[PDB]
Amino acid sequence: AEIVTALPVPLAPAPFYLTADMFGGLPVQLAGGELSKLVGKPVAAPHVHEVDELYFLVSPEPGQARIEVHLDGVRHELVSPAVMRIPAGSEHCFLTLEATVGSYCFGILVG
Amino acid sequence: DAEIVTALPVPLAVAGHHQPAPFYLTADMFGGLPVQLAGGELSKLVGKPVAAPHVHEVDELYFLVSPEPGQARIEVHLDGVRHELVSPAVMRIPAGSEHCFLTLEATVGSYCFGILVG
Ligand SMILES: O=Cc1c[nH]c2ccccc12
Ligand SMILES: [Fe+3]
Ligand SMILES: [Fe+3]
Repeated sequence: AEIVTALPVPLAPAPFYLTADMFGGLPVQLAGGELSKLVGKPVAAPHVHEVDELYFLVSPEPGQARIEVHLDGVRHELVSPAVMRIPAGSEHCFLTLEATVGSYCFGILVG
Repeated sequence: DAEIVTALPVPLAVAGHHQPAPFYLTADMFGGLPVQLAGGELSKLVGKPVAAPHVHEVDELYFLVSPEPGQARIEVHLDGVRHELVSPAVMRIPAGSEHCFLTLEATVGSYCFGILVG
């Protein structure tokens, strides 16, 4: 049985739960984390990937988490649940506006 | 102005499952994805299986996560053998294996996601 438990893995420094090398190779990588601890961050740093990224925002009940996604100088405000595609090349980040305990935003890099 | 999906989850039927499963990524989104991702919050699933044992022709990952390590536990049946997963954990289920899971323990904000890998 193939079980990975040494998780998340820091990668440059974001917490990964799926990496492209696991289990013989994956077509996605998946990072992210619990949002309630991030409601407090006042700033986020724009960045760009060479593959598409999907943001996946979820909370125990719909509507309990809220982020702003800054994409190429446009501010978007999303409420859980929500998925948003960030095209490769695009400058982006998000800030957490609101979150109950056990709200998550995951970033999924699509190979 | 990129693509946002908020009509979620998407209920799809999956073999052996009592009710439609809640999908957040499906294969046709955004021009086509190499994965599908379903699942959700476990705190009201404790003791209650979502499915009879089932088999897919694709690999499935279970991804189990909770606000703190150790707050969620599931039991995966994989071809008659029982495995306990403790958050955080990723388990690969090879295509053709008969399987399902039972939630053993979960706080509010514990999740299990099933990831079907093309
Ligand atoms: O992967 C299947 C799954 C995980 N959580 C739920 C919740 C409800 C139906 C199906 C499922
Ligand atoms: Fe990103
Ligand atoms: Fe399955």
